[PDB]
Amino acid sequence: MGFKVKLEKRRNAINTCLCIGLDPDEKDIENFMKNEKENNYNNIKKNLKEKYINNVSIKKDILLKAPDNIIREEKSEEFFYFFNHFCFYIINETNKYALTFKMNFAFYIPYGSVGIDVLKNVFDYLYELNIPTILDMKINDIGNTVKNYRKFIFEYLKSDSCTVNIYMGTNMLKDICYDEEKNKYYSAFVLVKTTNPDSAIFQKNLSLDNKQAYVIMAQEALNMSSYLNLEQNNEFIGFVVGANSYDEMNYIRTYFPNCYILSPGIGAQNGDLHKTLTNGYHKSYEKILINIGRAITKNPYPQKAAQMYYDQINAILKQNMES
Amino acid sequence: MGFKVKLEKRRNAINTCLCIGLDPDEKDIENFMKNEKENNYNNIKKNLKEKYINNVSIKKDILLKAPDNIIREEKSEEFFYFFNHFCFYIINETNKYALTFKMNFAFYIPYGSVGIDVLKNVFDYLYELNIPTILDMKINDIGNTVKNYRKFIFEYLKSDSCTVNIYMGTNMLKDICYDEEKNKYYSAFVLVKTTNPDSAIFQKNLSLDNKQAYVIMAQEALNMSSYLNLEQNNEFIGFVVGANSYDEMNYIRTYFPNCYILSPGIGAQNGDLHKTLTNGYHKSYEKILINIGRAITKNPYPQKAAQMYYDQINAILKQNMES
Repeated sequence: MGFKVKLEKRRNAINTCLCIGLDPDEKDIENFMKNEKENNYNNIKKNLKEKYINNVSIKKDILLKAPDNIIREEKSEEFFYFFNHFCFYIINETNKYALTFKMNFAFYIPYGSVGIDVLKNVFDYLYELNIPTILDMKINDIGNTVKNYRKFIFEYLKSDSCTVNIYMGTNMLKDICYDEEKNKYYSAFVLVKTTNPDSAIFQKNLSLDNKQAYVIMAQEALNMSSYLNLEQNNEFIGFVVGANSYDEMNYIRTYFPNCYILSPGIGAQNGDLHKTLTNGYHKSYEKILINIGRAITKNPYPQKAAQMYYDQINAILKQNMES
Repeated sequence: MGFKVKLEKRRNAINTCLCIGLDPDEKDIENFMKNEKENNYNNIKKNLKEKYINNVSIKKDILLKAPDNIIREEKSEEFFYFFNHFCFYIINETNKYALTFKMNFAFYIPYGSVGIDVLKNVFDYLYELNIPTILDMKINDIGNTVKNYRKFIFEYLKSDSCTVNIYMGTNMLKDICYDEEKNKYYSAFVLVKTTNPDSAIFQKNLSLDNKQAYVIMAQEALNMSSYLNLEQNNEFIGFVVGANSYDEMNYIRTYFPNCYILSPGIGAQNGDLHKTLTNGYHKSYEKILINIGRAITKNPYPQKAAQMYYDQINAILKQNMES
């Protein structure tokens, strides 16, 4: 029942490795409110039709209220309402093409508690729909402090996985991916520092070898995975590998053959999708999640945007399968 | 008016470099509620006497209500009330001995929005008292994403500084310590990976040199400080250097003579205070902040605990001054 089965199960259903980034900025939210006011709130109306909205934890009866009724009667919940309703809109619109959804914590906290009420309900809504989640939060602190994040992420939000920054040492992973008291196991993706690689000569001259360094770190993280018995519990520790780091991606997929990789970077005005996916390719292609965010969420037609990226990944997977 | 003047000003007033860590766990909060119920709520009563409590942003009139009246009438705000009131209690009790207060974000988020309403008000209360703040949150992400944290930390909380994890690259610092639009400058402490140092031989054998590596990173961060004009704006970028890393601390203070250092690690059952402070010593001793948390906040007499640590730092500063 780990994340590993969650991923394989849904892989067999929708046959993609597309990861949809839900990173709603202040502009997006304002822009949604504006368009919905100007369009007789048709997307919020679409959202209210859906049954799961009745299953979220926080101010359910505010979200359930009519949008006209919100501005007149609840001018104090207007931001909450439109924030929370924009994430629903992206979710309802694009979920059929999503292997997973990844939420960056950063976008949810700069307004105070209120973005955190919405993050909860976003994770509530996605758990009700049984779509695999990643919380991108890049957690990092000492073992006893990091237990707080484990609770927030895996117990409050009930996320399947998160991202982690283990620069300071791998041993924090023991207190994120494992809960001794409750005998529970969780999955994480660790950040790997990847090169330019035109900057490689400067590192040699500095006597640094960034390549030895990230492989050493990589191994320590898989060493932790095995020590924590995560695989036998259907969980894993994988890598966050930048989309344009073609060298590291290839090297990693090669020297750690069955590791899980999450690859951010591709957008509308940059990124070679085939190149990234091919370098990180695995027959079990849930092991190479391709994150697209803004190219979908800021496109005036998110579902079509999502459909296009799904279609592009389809064709690359087909090419790679025929190897 | 930067943090640098803030620090120097208060240094001249209370003459310490003691940093008090306010990291309230679930146990602490429960324990406070229990003791206050059993003691006729004398500390909450003490807290309500104080004038600044009238200046916080979130559910002021819940915090202002009588503690008997909370359990009877507001059983849903009971956790908020006792959480928020325990931080006030530690603050009122120990602030005279504190150069700065450092709050770890981790302790405030695992219950959802509610800990974040309290973090706000904790930062509100400390801004009203004009005590220098650090938010320990170890932020790390790409430049455009990290702008969200800048907003949360420096604009919503109005913190003087934060901690940052720059493993993935120094250039994120441009979007945390500097706001081009508003021409504003902020201070940060970056994490430095320090050795055992019995583990040094293993790194040599791995061809790693962790010492070259953190000094290189260190320089890149001060390079960013100068590029961002933070000094001329009374801000800085300093280092988080573990208390027991006597080697790195000495090396850093030596080779980067006037950098700002924040040193966590010392507690009741470990740490040599004199050794850490002496290794990192600067005549302008706000440049070597010594963080004590649990040894104060979990001690049944926090102010006495705080007074003792203040007194111990006093004596070490005296010894170092007479060099």
